Amino acid sequence: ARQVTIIGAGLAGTLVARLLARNGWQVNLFERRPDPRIETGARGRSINLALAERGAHALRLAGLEREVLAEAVMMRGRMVHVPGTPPNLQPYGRDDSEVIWSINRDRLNRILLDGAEAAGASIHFNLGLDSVDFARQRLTLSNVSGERLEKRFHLLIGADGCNSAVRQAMASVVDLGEHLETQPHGYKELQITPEASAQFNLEPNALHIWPHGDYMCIALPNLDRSFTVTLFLHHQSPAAQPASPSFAQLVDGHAARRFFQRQFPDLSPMLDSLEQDFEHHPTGKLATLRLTTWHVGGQAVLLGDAAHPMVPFHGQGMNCALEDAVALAEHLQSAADNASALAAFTAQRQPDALAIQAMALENYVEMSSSPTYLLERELGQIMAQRQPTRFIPRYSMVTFSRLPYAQAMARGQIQEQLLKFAVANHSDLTSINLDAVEHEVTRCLPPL
Ligand SMILES: Cc1cc2nc3c(=O)[nH]c(=O)nc-3n(C[C@H](O)[C@H](O)[C@H](O)COP(=O)(O)OP(=O)(O)OC[C@H]3O[C@@H](n4cnc5c(N)ncnc54)[C@H](O)[C@@H]3O)c2cc1C
Ligand SMILES: [Cl-]
Repeated sequence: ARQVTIIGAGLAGTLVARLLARNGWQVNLFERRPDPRIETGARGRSINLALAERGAHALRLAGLEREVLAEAVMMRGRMVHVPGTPPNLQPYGRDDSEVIWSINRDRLNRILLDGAEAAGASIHFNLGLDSVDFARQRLTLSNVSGERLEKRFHLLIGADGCNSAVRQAMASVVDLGEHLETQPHGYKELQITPEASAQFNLEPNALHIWPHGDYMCIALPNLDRSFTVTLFLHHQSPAAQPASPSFAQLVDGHAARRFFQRQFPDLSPMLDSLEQDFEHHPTGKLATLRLTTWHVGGQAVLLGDAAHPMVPFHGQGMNCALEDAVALAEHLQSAADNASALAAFTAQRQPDALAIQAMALENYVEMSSSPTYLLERELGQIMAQRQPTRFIPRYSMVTFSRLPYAQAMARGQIQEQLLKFAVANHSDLTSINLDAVEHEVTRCLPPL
């Protein structure tokens, strides 16, 4: 039986552990944090995420989709809150087949942990990877106190998140060709109680957005009708605009309250613990990191956030990591040797990871901030009705299909240019020749 060591019992790490163990691999998984299934007196984490077709299909192959969706809230559409006008639901698709699921992160992690152990994997908690000696095939782990433990390894999988210790150890034996692009936005997690959401009639089966240009708020529902709110705001005010809002200008919780009362007046009354949450929850950091190399021969490989950190403006990070886990287990199972598998996995997944990283950065302007946009959207809806197998909106290709990310991006660019050109010198749809646009659709877009 083939042997494998995995670092990180997160979302990608636990899924890949189950897929390999059920195929007869001898699997050992190491996690820095304690086992979350061991109940303590401490408060549970209220963090949630948007699960789409890519992530759901990966769970379906693993035999875990039913268990996960049993505790997921259906999001049928987007609820945009702009002051003055009441919110109106913008449905994602034709029916409840085209939806996104809101799931508690800790609940998903516990289901995955149970799944990896049921398949035969051994999980070791309270052990963080410190360093790797590739030539001697040994690694060093330690608990929070710093007490060290050495282990021999054969194949190493880096599923240890955006600040990966496996990636740091690899950078010493190979040039990874790393390119980091910092993000000016920070984030803060806040809460809406079940009592407050019900009092203010906040729709439970939708994803909520409070757009405000350079900054914004999003809210995802929980099973108990509570909501997890995320504020996206610049860490620092720029030199060009010194008076602009930023985290630096929000010295305490009282400062945060006055800011919300002024910029988000319909959201502020729903945030009862705004002051406490602002001061106790730390500000998170965002970035895009691109690597030319994801592996070291047949010895080590990276996947998920360890391989491709991305901005969270498309809700596809977890979805991508689960898709990576399926591809890695498939390559390792059927290759001539581990070196061949790691090279082929890297070649297949790298162009897709670059495509989703670029699409996530582009999606920020869509969520946070036109007469020309509405005409393009109207013509795009008609083209999708005439040719539903050729004209599929980019958001729909990413979120509701398994088309490779690079293909979704390429087809999306063809459609965006087709719509832009068609409306360019026209006041309204009555002056636009619909059959001529349809001809461009059939000429430039093959059926799927
Ligand atoms: C604000 C925000 C919102 C998001 N919303 C969404 C969303 O709606 N939909 C979506 O698809 N994605 C979303 N994402 C992205 C998503 O959270 C991540 O992409 C995903 O968790 C990555 O999975 P992973 O397994 O690669 O890493 P992780 O889930 O981060 O797991 C890494 C694991 O490794 C462990 N670890 C770290 N270092 C070590 C070490 N040295 N030794 C041992 N163990 C270690 C960690 O404790 C952790 O358990 C969001 C991200 C952010 C920041
Ligand atoms: Cl994301």
